Amino acid sequence: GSHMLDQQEESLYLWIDAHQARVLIGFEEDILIVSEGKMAPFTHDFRKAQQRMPAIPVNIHSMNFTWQAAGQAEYFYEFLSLRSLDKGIMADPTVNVPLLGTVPHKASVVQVGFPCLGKQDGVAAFEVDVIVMNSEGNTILQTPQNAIFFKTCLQAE
Repeated sequence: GSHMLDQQEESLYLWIDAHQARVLIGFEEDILIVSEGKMAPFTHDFRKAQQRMPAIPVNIHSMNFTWQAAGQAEYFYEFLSLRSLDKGIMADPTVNVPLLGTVPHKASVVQVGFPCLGKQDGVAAFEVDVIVMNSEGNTILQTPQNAIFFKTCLQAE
């Protein structure tokens, strides 16, 4: 509470970390989603056929995502959407964290697990959308609705 606009630490960062992409094709590819809350138009590429984001093979059980705040700025998050969309190639996506929480200044990994029901062979889809608020509950950052992935399963029972 202050002079004209001060200079303090940055806003929320969220990227899909490259370590996971190695497990996808032995090649390493990061994808920056949210940089200082100033989110890139990443959602076009995310839902478009990208080299690495949509199509996931049966072999990948889980993906990783990585996020953080800057120094004193812990953002609060809550998962609006995280669910499958298929019928035959049906699965249920899961997260390595609670459905709500905070984004910490500490670069922290969030695994996303994809147990498939192993019934029909093909490619199922799943939706994700997450909102972000300050600790009082005031919404401030919101994922745009299009973040959909595609997980290739085969029959196994």
